[PDB]
Amino acid sequence: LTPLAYKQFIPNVAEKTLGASGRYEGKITRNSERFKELTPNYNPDIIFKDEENTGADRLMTQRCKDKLNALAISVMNQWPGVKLRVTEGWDEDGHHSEESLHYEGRAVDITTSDRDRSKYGMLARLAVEAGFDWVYYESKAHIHCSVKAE
Ligand SMILES: [Ca+2]
Ligand SMILES: [Zn+2]
Repeated sequence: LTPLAYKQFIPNVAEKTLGASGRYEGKITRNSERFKELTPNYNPDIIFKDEENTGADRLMTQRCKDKLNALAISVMNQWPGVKLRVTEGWDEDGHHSEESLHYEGRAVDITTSDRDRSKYGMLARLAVEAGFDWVYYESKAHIHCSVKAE
């Protein structure tokens, strides 16, 4: 269980390559038809910042849900008392560089619920083993994980 290092990513290739999360498919919108592909995650074992208060955070694809929920489990087991925390989910706001998987509900930024920056390296390792298609120690303040489109 070798935690990831700052700026490290597993698998060791570019996020949108085929061996990872795959191709950008197109910004999903509130109104657009694809939007119905998103369902809200109401997992009580997961903490959603939701600074938008829109509930956008909870909105993700099914695969993204699946992996996030597995990760929720292994996080508690790993550090009892602590829970998984999502800081950023689906983006309506448009504050991600063009072609981010956030626009499609396929990517999340996470921390532990206590913001102990020391557990992040390990959090990323758990996200890899929860089955996230690309895991990346994007910042010292959060792990970025994303999933293939299905
Ligand atoms: Ca948020
Ligand atoms: Zn991200």
